Amino acid sequence: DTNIVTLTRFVMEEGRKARGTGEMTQLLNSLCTAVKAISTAVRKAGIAHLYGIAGSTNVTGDQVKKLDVLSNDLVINVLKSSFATCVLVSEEDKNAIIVEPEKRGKYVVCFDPLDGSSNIDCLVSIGTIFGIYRKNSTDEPSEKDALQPGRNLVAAGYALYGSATMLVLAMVNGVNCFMLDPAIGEFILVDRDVKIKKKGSIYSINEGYAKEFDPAITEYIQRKKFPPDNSAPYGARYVGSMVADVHRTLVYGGIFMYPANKKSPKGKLRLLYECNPMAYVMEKAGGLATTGKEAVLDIVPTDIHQRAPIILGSPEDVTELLEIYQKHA
Ligand SMILES: O=P(O)(O)OC[C@H]1O[C@](O)(CO)[C@@H](O)[C@@H]1O
Ligand SMILES: [Mg+2]
Ligand SMILES: [Tl+]
Ligand SMILES: [Tl+]
Ligand SMILES: [Tl+]
Ligand SMILES: [Tl+]
Repeated sequence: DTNIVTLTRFVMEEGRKARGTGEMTQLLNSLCTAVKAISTAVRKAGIAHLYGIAGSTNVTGDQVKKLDVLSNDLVINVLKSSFATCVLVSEEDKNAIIVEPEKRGKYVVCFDPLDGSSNIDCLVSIGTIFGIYRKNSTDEPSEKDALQPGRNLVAAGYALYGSATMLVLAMVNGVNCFMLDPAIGEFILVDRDVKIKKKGSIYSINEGYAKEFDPAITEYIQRKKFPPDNSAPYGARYVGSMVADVHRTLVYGGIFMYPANKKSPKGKLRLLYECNPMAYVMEKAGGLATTGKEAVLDIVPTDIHQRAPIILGSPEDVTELLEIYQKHA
């Protein structure tokens, strides 16, 4: 009751040995504030008339929902005022943001201020996704600072605005979940050092693209429905919000897929602020994340809005699909 283990404390205590400036704690503290404000807005969006659109095609293309504008604004201002960042990349901005000299810190943050657009109006779970890099150049901060492989990630995670609000945070030693206590406006640790199961029993994909699927994906789904060894067929789940589907994959095991298809060679999801953060999380929890041909975290991007196919979850499920891709190649 009286010794509340918050995100702040846990992080602080974490690297109490790896000393450091602590701008990471400032950074994460800042992010938490934006997440709380988004959570509150989302929980009353129909009352606050925050459903519907802002109107406009996003980066490569996307409608802008009002909550999208709001959430983007919040995350950018808090990151800026944290004094811990120098370059910001957001799904909503064509170019990377360069923070003014007086507020610069050493971290680069890629984020999705609000992911799961198609699910906003029907009240399904939506979320916020982020990845944080240390700046490694020495020259003036620039968009190039964001074009790093996910492998260089120092911290990544997401806020899930589901039946409860959860902040899932991955760093070099592992994954931990923090749940928002709406009463005191704190993120409290509820799951420590989370590890994904080796094999799950759920598969998650939009089968409405069956006509555009590659034969590897096709064969894999067929094997989930009609197991060659007479084992029970997998259950299917597709919430439609990547944060919800991936979070369930994390805690129940199984696999999540947004693969390349006949119309999308690089898939749909964005590498920098959608695929890489989730890959990292998944990798720190003992899972895998591939395009079907290579590790997502090993891709060196050339576009901050670059797309990538992604398959992730329990290692033995992901490895089974990879085997099918390797067979078809
Ligand atoms: O409607 P589709 O093509 O299945 O897209 C769903 C995906 O799109 C997203 O909203 C991101 O654009 C993800 O949250 C979700 O995984
Ligand atoms: Mg978005
Ligand atoms: Tl968007
Ligand atoms: Tl959105
Ligand atoms: Tl996307
Ligand atoms: Tl997007």
